[PDB]
Amino acid sequence: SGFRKMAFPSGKVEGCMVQVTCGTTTLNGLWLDDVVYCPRHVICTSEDMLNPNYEDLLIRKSNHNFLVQAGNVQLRVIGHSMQNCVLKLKVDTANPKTPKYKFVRIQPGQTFSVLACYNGSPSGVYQCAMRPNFTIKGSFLNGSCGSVGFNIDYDCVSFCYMHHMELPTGVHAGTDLEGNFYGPFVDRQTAQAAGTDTTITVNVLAWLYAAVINGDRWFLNRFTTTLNDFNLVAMKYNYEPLTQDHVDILGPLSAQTGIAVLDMCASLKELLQNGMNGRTILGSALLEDEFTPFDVVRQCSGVT
Amino acid sequence: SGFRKMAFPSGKVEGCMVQVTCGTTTLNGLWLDDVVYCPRHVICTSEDMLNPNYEDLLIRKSNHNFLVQAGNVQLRVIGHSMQNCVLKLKVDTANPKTPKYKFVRIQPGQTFSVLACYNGSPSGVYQCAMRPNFTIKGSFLNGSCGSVGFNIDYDCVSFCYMHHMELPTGVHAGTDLEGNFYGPFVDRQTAQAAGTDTTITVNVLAWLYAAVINGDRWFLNRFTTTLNDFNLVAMKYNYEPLTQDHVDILGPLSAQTGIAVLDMCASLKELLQNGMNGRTILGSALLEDEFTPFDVVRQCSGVT
Ligand SMILES: COc1ccc(N(Cc2cccc(Cl)c2)C(=O)Cn2nnc3ccccc32)cc1
Ligand SMILES: COc1ccc(N(Cc2cccc(Cl)c2)C(=O)Cn2nnc3ccccc32)cc1
Repeated sequence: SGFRKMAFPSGKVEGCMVQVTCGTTTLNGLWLDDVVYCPRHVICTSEDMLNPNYEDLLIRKSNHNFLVQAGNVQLRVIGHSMQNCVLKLKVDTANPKTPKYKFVRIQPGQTFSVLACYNGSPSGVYQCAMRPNFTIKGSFLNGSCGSVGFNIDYDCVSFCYMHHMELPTGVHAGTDLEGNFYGPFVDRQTAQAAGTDTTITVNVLAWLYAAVINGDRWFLNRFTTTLNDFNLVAMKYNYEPLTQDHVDILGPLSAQTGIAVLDMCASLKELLQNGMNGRTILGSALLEDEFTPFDVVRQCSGVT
Repeated sequence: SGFRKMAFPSGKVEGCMVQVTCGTTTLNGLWLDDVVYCPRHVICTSEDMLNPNYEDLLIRKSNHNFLVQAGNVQLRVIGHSMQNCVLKLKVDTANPKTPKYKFVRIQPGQTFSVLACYNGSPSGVYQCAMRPNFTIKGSFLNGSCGSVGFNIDYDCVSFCYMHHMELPTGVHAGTDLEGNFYGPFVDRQTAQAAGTDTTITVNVLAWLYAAVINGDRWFLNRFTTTLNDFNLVAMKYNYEPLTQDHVDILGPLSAQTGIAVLDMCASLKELLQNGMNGRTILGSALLEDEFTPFDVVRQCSGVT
């Protein structure tokens, strides 16, 4: 028993982190096979970030200008290309520690682990979610760019995120491993405001199911609701609308606990309207939305 | 910016996890050099746990009864010994992935990362604290025993915890790597109740300093207090007494922010007395105590 904000074991990704330096800018790169992926803003100075012309800046760079260091050994760059907002640096040596991997573009509400890195060296690992406004609430300092987000399915790492920037509001933005930003963000230091950070309803419900499984049941009530009635309350509280797809996804947790999805919705509706009254659920005084229904089943079943 | 409950990168510890089976009991072991460390209750059945005589149960076991599997390859056991509540299984092969390591016995209030494992395979990593009542609030299912807690200082892993059991109350108990339990717990399925789970005051103050560094400053007030006055409030709220040693430990955070330790204590005193009023600090609606002052400096400085 017990329910924690758990990250995936990071070893497979640690074996892929490298340092990439271009001129006076140093950030992290991801070395998979004979390619090193990193943010294209490695070619920029802090001044260039105000209005960068990446194509023009990149013309002035040659393979020997991209310094890639894996541990304490230098990798030889034999090609470079820009794909969307990432650079792919072809090196002459395949990473011997390349795990089985996929590049996946995640949907908002999905969770992943981030291995925060500086100078190609891992500092820590934490679990987070892609917000509905396409930002992430991470922990990134200057130099963390190129740190990646991933999920693991047994021995296959699905990379979903590469860190690019911090918005003036303190939230984070980045790309998938094809270099396409999540949401409307651009790699330019300009006025970019995030939209409404709504709560991921299906995740809150999954976490309420984890609470029941792990003993916290005080919030269960004698009520039920409908999807339309629940959604009227969800709209009022800036919660994402719950769909029949979400209800279906919560089926296995509903079956395990014997609590119908709409009954759990009615419990959530009362928590929104009445608050917690100074009580906690799974050690939290707010409704947690960074656990997907798949995370709840995975953690509650012990998938390795 | 941003502040997350970050765990240490787990790769160095992943390279040490093995499966240990004795009879019909399977749990995890830690393979360092030519020794595999695991809970001595690997020799027990569920029935034996009610009243085990470990010395007598161990007499009936020989080296060939301890099956140790590292990945998909079997390790040869050439010796076994019981040290306190752990078994040390000497194997004929040194772990080639043995990191630089130390065994450390931590004090209550100190934090560490846990690599939850099942069948010698890592499932996840999370950060937690040794509670003042010597329990941990982890996420452990049956089969997780022998999963370890650790801290990393650059390339040296300091192992501090090995998981042994779940108390009837849902909290966790275990030993250091010398096999001595933290607190008064014993490896017997009996009435063992945890004492008061007080809040780690020095950690809450460190986390308030992290909040100021990372932008959340609403809770800062125009007051100050003394250690004795603060402690009268801390006692009332089941917070650990703050000592001059704690004030000294918070010195660097006080210097960085320009907020005197006793002024931050007065802010904490008002938060205890008035509550949060529906507001949050670093995304939390309660005062977080699982970050030490060293964790705050480490995360806010980007130590790798
Ligand atoms: C090459 O020199 C720089 C210099 C600065 C950046 N910027 C600014 C920027 C850049 C494009 C967009 C926005 Cl909204 C903002 C970053 O956000 C990079 N970054 N990422 N996580 C951080 C955490 C703390 C501080 C800086 C952090 C990027 C490149
Ligand atoms: C060899 O067979 C068993 C069988 C059971 C246990 N017990 C019971 C016990 C044992 C000594 C003390 C207490 Cl208070 C309680 C455990 O607590 C082991 N364990 N650890 N984390 C768990 C999470 C969920 C379920 C079980 C979990 C140990 C050995």
